[PDB]
Amino acid sequence: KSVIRWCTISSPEEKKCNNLRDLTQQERISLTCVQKATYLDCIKAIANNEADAISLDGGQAFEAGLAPYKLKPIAAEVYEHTEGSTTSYYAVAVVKKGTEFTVNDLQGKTSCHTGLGRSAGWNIPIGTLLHRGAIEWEGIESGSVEQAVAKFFSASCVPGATIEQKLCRQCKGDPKTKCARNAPYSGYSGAFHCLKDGKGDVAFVKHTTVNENAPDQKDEYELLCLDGSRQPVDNYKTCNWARVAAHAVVARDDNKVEDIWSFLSKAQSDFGVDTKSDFHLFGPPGKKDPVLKDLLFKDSAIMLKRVPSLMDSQLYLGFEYYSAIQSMRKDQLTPSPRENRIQWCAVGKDEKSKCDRWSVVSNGDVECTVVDETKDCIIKIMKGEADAVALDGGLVYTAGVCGLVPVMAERYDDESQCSKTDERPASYFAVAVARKDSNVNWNNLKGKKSCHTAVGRTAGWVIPMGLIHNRTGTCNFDEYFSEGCAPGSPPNSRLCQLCQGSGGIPPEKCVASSHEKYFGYTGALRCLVEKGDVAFIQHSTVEENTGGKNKADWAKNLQMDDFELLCTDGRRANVMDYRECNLAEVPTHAVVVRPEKANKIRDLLERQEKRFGVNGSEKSKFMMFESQNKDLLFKDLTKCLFKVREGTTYKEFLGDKFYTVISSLKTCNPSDILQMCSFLEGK
Ligand SMILES: C[C@@H]1O[C@H](O)[C@@H](O)[C@H](O)[C@@H]1O
Ligand SMILES: [Fe+3]
Ligand SMILES: [Fe+3]
Repeated sequence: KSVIRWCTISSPEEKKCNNLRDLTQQERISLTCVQKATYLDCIKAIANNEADAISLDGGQAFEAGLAPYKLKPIAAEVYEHTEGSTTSYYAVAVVKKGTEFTVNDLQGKTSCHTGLGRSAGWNIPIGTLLHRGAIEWEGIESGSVEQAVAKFFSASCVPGATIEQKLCRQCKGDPKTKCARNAPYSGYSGAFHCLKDGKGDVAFVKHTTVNENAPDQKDEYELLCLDGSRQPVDNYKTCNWARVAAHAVVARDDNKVEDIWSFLSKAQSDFGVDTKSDFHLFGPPGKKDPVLKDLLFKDSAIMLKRVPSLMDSQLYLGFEYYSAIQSMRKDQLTPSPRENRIQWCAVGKDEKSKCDRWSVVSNGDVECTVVDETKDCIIKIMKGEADAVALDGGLVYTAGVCGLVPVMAERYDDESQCSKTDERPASYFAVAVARKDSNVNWNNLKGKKSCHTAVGRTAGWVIPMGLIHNRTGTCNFDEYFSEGCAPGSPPNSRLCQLCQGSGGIPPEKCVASSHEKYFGYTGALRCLVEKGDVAFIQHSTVEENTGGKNKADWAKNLQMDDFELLCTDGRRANVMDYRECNLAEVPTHAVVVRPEKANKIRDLLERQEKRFGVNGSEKSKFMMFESQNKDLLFKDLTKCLFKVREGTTYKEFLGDKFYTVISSLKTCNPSDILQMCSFLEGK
């Protein structure tokens, strides 16, 4: 058959691996073992098609993902928690009950660490100490990070250290191997016993370490909280140094992946936590020889959660931790450039081009990053490779789930209403549009041809299809009109039928970008005009494409009488009486960013609109809210942009009535990105 090759890192862990192997043979997918010297050798193997997997610490998933390895975290350990047990843990500083020093007197003491470059055992502590000024270190140019740590503590045990002598002084073992990544005083448990045997005044481990090593003697220990205090070991929640991503199984980004999951999945039930076999995949935990704890998988794991395919290590660790690990590899001083020009995310050719113009006009204050899929933006902002993008009400939801917050929102009422008080509401209306001679009524759509802006957007889909999903109570939307068009929709479906494409080289029909013709508010309007019976859209869409407000081969001659609105139920009405005949009133499009960037781009974007707003300084050179009826970067309807009060969550912005429609609706068939974020934002 096909045997998944698992890499190991110690004789003990090797035995472990094989024992499982024997038992995992008659399985569809089988297992095999490959011992190596260090976790780093195992990474190279897998990368060089010599191995197939291995579970790493967060600090090491970060390396596995770096080039030329670029491994992918396919599965994540799960831990016992009260909130709900997910894929994360806590870093604590454990000391002896009775000693008196506070985290503030750590200087001069001795310490015990799990392994160099590990999360709880070194990254959180050292970085936190470098952060607090306790340890002096400006960058790799002020000296090695070890040299500093060794000048802080008197002696320590850092399994993995090779530069500083003192960092191996407190280690127990053979003079030649007492400072290894598998040495006795290594890992969470080793680091604990190191502290136990007086070799250290502190141990940097995870919230469970003291429990899986000396349960009945917990009262003889305390935690060293950040605020200067000491607290009982069971108070890790109100006294830890951080929360990190659980260890993960990393592998090559290829067809195998899927299969391995099969091995680890079958491997779970048969040898899981509730297992009966004399064999355990996870621990079990508790007192025991440190040399036998955390083999292949930490004894504290209780499951393995499959990781959404869109996930890459950098996404996995989170922007803060990932930047921390960076901090200690590169010098600082430098930076400055970058952090003072918004990196706007453009989607499609038409947008980059408009953005390009904005980049030069802003003389540098704005640089652009083109992507093809509007969701690509979100992921680029999460990683920090991008700072901001204005999303439609429906996508703001996903951006929110992904951790991005709405900081600025467009207003459509009056270019002079973004600095309001009582006049607080900012919104627009969704409407169903049809022809004059047309014999289509909202209750005839049982088989008419329809036009949608893009799948997932407020007016062209969420709201419309929402009214169906709420009615029918069904999730299948493709089979409700004989045919229509809604970008981003199933290339081979009734709904892409009416769609026209790009027009040239590589098709591009039904794509969710300006590239596809019927894409967007006016695109749909077109489709109605030349191909369908109904168009779902904004309340001002009709007026924008009529009245010489557009000179496209079609709209060139359009009047807003050759169109009528479809009133929720019953009749039709003048395209002007939308406040009385609309599908719904919705949340205005918004600029979204990382919570920590809110201060900057909300300020730099104010300086910009000032220069290129509806009535701005240099509107002559460039205007942020104009696009040839194609709503590029911002919706043409935008009169100005208003600041969303600091601390506003996406849910509070989208409004409840609306928020409720996307949540459930989005449950019908979640997008790739939405599974990957939900995985991050806890479960
Ligand atoms: C052991 C190595 O495994 C790889 O996956 C295979 O493609 C090669 O045969 C090679 O021998
Ligand atoms: Fe760890
Ligand atoms: Fe919209």
